[PDB]
Amino acid sequence: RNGDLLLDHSGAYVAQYYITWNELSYDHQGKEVLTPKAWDRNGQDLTAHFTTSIPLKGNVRNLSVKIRECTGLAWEWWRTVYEKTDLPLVRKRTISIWGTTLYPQVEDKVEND
Repeated sequence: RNGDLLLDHSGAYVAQYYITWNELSYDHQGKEVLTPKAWDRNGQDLTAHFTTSIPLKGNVRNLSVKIRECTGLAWEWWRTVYEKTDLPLVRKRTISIWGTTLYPQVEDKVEND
């Protein structure tokens, strides 16, 4: 079950993503293994306008998407703008964020029709 995770950041604030998942695999004895995987830009400070597409394989399990907005300097405050765990692996999911620092907004769009 191929899938794509599209992210769009148009908000007037610094955002951070934390996207992790497991890949299902079988060893030379053929029993189950879940391999932790993560987006390479996890924890990176991102500012508008930013877009990306993350390809997700059919053996992907335990998809977790965490989106935070940040503030402060040397040390940062954060509050969660979006957070879902064990997201259904669908054909195409688009998560878009926008708005202001004090009023961040988010849309999660699923397409698996």
